[PDB]
Amino acid sequence: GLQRTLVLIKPDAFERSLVAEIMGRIEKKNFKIVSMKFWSKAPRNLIEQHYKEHSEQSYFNDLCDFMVSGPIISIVYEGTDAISKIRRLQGNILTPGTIRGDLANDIRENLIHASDSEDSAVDEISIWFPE
Amino acid sequence: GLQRTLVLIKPDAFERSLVAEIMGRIEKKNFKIVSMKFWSKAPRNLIEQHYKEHSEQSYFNDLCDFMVSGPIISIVYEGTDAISKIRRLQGNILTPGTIRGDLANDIRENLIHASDSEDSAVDEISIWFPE
Amino acid sequence: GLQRTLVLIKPDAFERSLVAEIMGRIEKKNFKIVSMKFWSKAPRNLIEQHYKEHSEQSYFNDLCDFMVSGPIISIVYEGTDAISKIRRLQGNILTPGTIRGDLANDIRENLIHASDSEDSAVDEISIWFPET
Amino acid sequence: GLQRTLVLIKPDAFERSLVAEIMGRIEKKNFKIVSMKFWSKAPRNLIEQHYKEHSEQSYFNDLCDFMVSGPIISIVYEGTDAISKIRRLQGNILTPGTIRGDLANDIRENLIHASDSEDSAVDEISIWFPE
Amino acid sequence: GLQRTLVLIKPDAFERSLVAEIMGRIEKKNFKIVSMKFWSKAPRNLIEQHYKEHSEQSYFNDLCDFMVSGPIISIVYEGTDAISKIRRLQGNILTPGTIRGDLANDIRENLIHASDSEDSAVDEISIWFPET
Amino acid sequence: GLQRTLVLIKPDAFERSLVAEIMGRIEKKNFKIVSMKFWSKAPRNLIEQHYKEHSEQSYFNDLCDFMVSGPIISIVYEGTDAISKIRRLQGNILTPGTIRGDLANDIRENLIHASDSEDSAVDEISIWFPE
Ligand SMILES: O=c1ccn([C@@H]2O[C@H](COP(=O)(O)OP(=O)(O)O)[C@@H](O)[C@H]2O)c(=O)[nH]1
Ligand SMILES: O=c1ccn([C@@H]2O[C@H](COP(=O)(O)OP(=O)(O)O)[C@@H](O)[C@H]2O)c(=O)[nH]1
Ligand SMILES: O=c1ccn([C@@H]2O[C@H](COP(=O)(O)OP(=O)(O)O)[C@@H](O)[C@H]2O)c(=O)[nH]1
Ligand SMILES: O=c1ccn([C@@H]2O[C@H](COP(=O)(O)OP(=O)(O)O)[C@@H](O)[C@H]2O)c(=O)[nH]1
Ligand SMILES: O=c1ccn([C@@H]2O[C@H](COP(=O)(O)OP(=O)(O)O)[C@@H](O)[C@H]2O)c(=O)[nH]1
Ligand SMILES: O=c1ccn([C@@H]2O[C@H](COP(=O)(O)OP(=O)(O)O)[C@@H](O)[C@H]2O)c(=O)[nH]1
Ligand SMILES: [Mg+2]
Ligand SMILES: [Mg+2]
Ligand SMILES: [Mg+2]
Ligand SMILES: [Mg+2]
Ligand SMILES: [Mg+2]
Ligand SMILES: [Mg+2]
Repeated sequence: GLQRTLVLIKPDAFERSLVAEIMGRIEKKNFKIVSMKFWSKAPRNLIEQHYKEHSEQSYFNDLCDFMVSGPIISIVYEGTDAISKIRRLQGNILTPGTIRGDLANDIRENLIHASDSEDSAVDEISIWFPE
Repeated sequence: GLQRTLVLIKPDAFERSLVAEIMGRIEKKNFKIVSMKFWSKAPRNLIEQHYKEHSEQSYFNDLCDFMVSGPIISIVYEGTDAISKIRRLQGNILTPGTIRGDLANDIRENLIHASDSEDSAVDEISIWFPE
Repeated sequence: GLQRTLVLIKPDAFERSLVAEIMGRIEKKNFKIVSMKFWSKAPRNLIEQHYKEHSEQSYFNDLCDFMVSGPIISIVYEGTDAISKIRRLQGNILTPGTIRGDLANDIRENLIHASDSEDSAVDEISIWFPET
Repeated sequence: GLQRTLVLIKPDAFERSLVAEIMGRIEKKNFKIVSMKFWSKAPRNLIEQHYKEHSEQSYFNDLCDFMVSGPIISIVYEGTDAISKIRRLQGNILTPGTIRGDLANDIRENLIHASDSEDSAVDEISIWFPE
Repeated sequence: GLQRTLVLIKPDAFERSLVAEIMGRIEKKNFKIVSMKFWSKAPRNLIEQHYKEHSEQSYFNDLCDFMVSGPIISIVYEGTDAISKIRRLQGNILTPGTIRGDLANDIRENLIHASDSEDSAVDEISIWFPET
Repeated sequence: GLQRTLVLIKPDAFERSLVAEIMGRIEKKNFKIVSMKFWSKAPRNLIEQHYKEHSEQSYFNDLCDFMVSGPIISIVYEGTDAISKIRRLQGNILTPGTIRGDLANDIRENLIHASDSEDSAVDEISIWFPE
């Protein structure tokens, strides 16, 4: 069961003071922080790498600008079935009960990123936590 | 995709002291109050207008009775995709995660009303905020 | 209209201090407590009865050992459609918004039991509150 | 400094649906339930015993009336310095931050009782949990 | 027994999305809303009246500009000893447990106004709800 | 007005899953995270330095053992009057309304450290954040 997954707390969370609300939802589901970094302004290369699959999309530049417009936190979380469960926890802006469902309402500004597969998770954990 | 929708806080919300809890869920999802009005008792006229589409139903008079049995608040909310999102937030007594899902347990006394279409929004806003 | 259903708060709720959290979710949905008992350690035959339909499963022994590993609370809740609505409230660990969806992440240690039918309700009520 | 104290959840807690809110504050401060008992209506005998020290006061019968006007829960709690700490938690309708401070507004209907001394704890526990 | 008092939710509560949080604190203490108005922008003379006793202070102009910088809500609350108890609820930024103690950290932007006496209550109620 | 102060999230917070609850209380008072580190097990020299003034007290060894018995988070917080306000926010295990007042009940295991003066704050910020 045991996996690790990468979470990003996005800048809209810092602006709207939802940082703890978000982290708290994950904690209460019993996932453990295994490593964590605070970035006051994330190095733009890091964000470009992080959203590489998106480099061709029309939202890519606006996206990068946003991800660098305020602080972010990068967290590695550990627990049973972590990648899938934290993804569900993240949710979408349509359906309530989730982080995005309760607290967000934008296609770009949605508070949180969570890895969506075992592969994107190893990759993302290496970008943000090379060590 | 900026919209405006009409929300009623129903008399059972006041009876059960859930007014802030309900307004808070809508506030947390980033919707903004544009107009608001407290009615210690609503004119049955306005209630019957608001529920005109239901005028030929069994529950029609019970519902009107309840709607005037105590205070209500009429709020116009605004934000991206307001009508549909606030409708999901309202949800139903069957789905936990929503206002009715977490807090209500009845076909009639269900805490809240939210416009369900662009047309009923424009119409209901006009009922409650004729000015 | 009105039904009664049986809830068990499991020992992981005590270990994790979530007792109030769970009871509150049911309280905020307007369900009323009609009976309630705190068992610092529930007698094993009560537990085995409660889970009797499960007696031939691979997990049966482990489940009972767990349910006896800490305190539990048994509660009869009353309200409209109590049985099915508290079932929905409990939910499962895959479904955000529910008790298990927000707070549990295990196949066995999942915080709460709730009757799933009218018969299991009637039966489980009698097991934990035989005085009727 | 392990102690045991007796807490009553009063009938106004049930009326106002604050039972979990109250138990939750005591749970969050790390106190553990040692015994608990639900009374749909308490025998006036037990109430009069519990409040024996008040038997000659103006409010004595009103208080007994209220105490039997609806359910109550009697709980024995345990943890370091339980009697005094749970008393502070209970607080009063004047000081926000406590159970009565945040939630109650009356001299009689004040949600909760907590033992105030080592002696009244031993005595009250014996009233409610004679076994 | 019963009193009524005037509460203002200040524009920093809208900016910070704390409107429900603040109103909830007052609601959970069993105070009832008896009147309420949302002002997307309160007329300046209403604000100046409301703070008229403050007209000669160094902060007077800045305060009024602030109070007009966003929406505000005016509310009459009713309950036992409403005036003094909601004052206590509001508290100050030095006192944890109160609205300002937990959520505010500024001399001017402090979320909430509440009447401090029976006379200021009666007067402030008339300013924001002149229809009586 | 503007100061910075050092906060430690102690291991009892990780054990009891109060990490977000604690950080959230500080966030809602409007203080900003300015830097932050997650330590799965803090280097014992760091903790010895951190509690130097205490090196002669009888609790010093038990204290160090505890501070290294689980994870801790070190945070630098910024805001008006930060050192004094976060100290009040931290509080003590007696009086409710605070982090310690609501959530703690031990002389050693009390969830959080907060610097108590402009001097201890520069010092502590340098131990945990040499850069
Ligand atoms: O049209 C879009 C879609 C995506 N995004 C942003 O870029 C990320 C794109 O990844 P994806 O569409 O897969 O969203 P996710 O999987 O994280 O839900 C999202 O988190 C958004 O914040 C955006 O700005 N515009
Ligand atoms: O059988 C019913 C159905 C409706 N209602 C009330 O009338 C409103 C309109 O009914 P509808 O099915 O449209 O509920 P909605 O989900 O739209 O609010 C509901 O909110 C209820 O408060 C009722 O009393 N009995
Ligand atoms: O593989 C399993 C499945 C069940 N359980 C436990 O025993 C109960 C089994 O009943 P069921 O699968 O029907 O779960 P529930 O009805 O409570 O949702 C669960 O709640 C778990 O606590 C278990 O230990 N192992
Ligand atoms: O004037 C009063 C004082 C007391 N009480 C009730 O009787 C209890 C005991 O009074 P006391 O002053 O000891 O209150 P305590 O703070 O100890 O609970 C209180 O909790 C109230 O519920 C009352 O009805 N009227
Ligand atoms: O130096 C000051 C003091 C007051 N205020 C503002 O104006 C009100 C002043 O009234 P008072 O000092 O009596 O505060 P309150 O009675 O609301 O506690 C405060 O709430 C602040 O919003 C200000 O802007 N500067
Ligand atoms: O008798 C004691 C007193 C202190 N402590 C621990 O060591 C720290 C000592 O610092 P101080 O007594 O000044 O506590 P604080 O100022 O942080 O409240 C406390 O946080 C406790 O966690 C302890 O273990 N035993
Ligand atoms: Mg994706
Ligand atoms: Mg409809
Ligand atoms: Mg089953
Ligand atoms: Mg007393
Ligand atoms: Mg004043
Ligand atoms: Mg100190």
